[PDB]
Amino acid sequence: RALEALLTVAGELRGPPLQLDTGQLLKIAKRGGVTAVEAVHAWRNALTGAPLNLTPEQVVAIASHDGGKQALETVQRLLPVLCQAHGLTPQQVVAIASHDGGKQALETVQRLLPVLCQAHGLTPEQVVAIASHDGGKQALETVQALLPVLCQAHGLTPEQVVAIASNGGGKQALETVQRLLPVLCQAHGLTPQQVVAIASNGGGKQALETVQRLLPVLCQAHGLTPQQVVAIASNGGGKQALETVQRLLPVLCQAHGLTPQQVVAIASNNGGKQALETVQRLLPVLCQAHGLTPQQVVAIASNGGGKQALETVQRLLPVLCQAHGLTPQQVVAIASHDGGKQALETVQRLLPVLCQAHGLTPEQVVAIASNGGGKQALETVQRLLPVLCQAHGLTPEQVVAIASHDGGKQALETVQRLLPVLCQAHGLTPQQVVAIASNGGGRPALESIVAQLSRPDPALAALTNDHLVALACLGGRPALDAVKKLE
DNA sequence: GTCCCTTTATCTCTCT
DNA sequence: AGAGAGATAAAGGGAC
Repeated sequence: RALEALLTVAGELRGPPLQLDTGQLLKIAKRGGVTAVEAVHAWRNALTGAPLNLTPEQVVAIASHDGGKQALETVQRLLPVLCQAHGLTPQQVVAIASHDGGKQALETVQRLLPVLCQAHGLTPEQVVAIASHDGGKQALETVQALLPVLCQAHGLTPEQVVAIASNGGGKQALETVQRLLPVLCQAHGLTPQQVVAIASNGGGKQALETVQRLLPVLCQAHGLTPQQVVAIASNGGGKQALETVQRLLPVLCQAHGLTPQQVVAIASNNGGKQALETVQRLLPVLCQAHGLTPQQVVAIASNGGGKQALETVQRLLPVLCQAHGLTPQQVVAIASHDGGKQALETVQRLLPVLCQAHGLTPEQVVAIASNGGGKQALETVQRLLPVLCQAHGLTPEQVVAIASHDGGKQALETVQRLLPVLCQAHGLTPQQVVAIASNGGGRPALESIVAQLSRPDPALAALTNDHLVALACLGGRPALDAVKKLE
């Protein structure tokens, strides 16, 4: 019964004004549901046209959530009242709106941002942070409710209260800190800093509780220190991570060899449980079928989704090496980040049309993949490389440089965006723009430079454009912001 | 379906 | 280049 309505709406939504594609409408259907896709079909015009002007990807972002219809409805209602009335940018709104029950988060933002700023001294960016989640309305109401007692009875700072509330089930973590802080500190000598670190993670309640019940056991019985424990607790799925460490402590330090430290290191990211289990399974495989060492595997595993990385190393190692002519060290390198599954996969399916259909080396490609988000890097190269070499006069080595960093996608995009405005309007050369973009944070660096030239902050008008450039190159937005307070 | 929560995976910026 | 920390995205389960 679901397929009928999806096929009915689908290649009518694939046309104007949305131009959506398979994967896109797939994402909507399997999270916002058929209602979401129908609502997108219906209000397709009101969403892209003024005064909303929503980009397609932004629409997709609002719909693909339990409630997407309501989220669209409410965005169309209060997209200008929030901007108009609370100086919010439309992107901030779109960010509040793109979670389960965005309609509540939006309505509650409208209703509470004033008091939360005036009565409790939040900045709009803090309020938007609290609301930008699943059960945002709840987090907001619980900040408004609890912030005075947490600050006054428990000695936390407003910032800490915001950190706790800025995740999944923020309310649960706030109330759990309210309940458990004077026990975690009293009877275990933790600090408010530590209790906040534990709670400032999705499922934070379960993390705090699990710490109260398993710290004495992991520590005073499995030979761990409170520091190692809190370390494990201070990521998402910290309860699962803690319990899994407690089970597998003696089932990995005497079997596979792994040491306590290695265990806690693999347990100290998102899905630490998964990564630990996958390590228990795959460590003897990859070391005696792929030739790898313990150290390498533990590296691949000591990341977020480390499980996915382990399993994709298993799956893709020989084929990438023996066909695509990569080496083990290289592959371990590409995998040793957050998203190495996506990295390895994207290398596998793209190394062809970059080496062949362009002229990239596998080493260049490997360097593009060896940086967190590598997938996005590579894909954005594959799109924007003809654009950037035919219509802007860049050499491939330059594009490869720009993508050879975290935020590569962002870097390259922001290059094509502001490639003539700074070169034509302000007199920068291409090599300058590339030079700026070729670091971590190229996108915000380029953005602050354009934001400088097109309206000189006098403290920085005191420098020649070139100095500005070399400055943006050596430290980006942070350094360009730092060399203004010094005056 | 719509809202809230928890767990898990991915991406981007800053800091040296 | 690594680590830390934020942010965004995906998947699933309880509740009504």
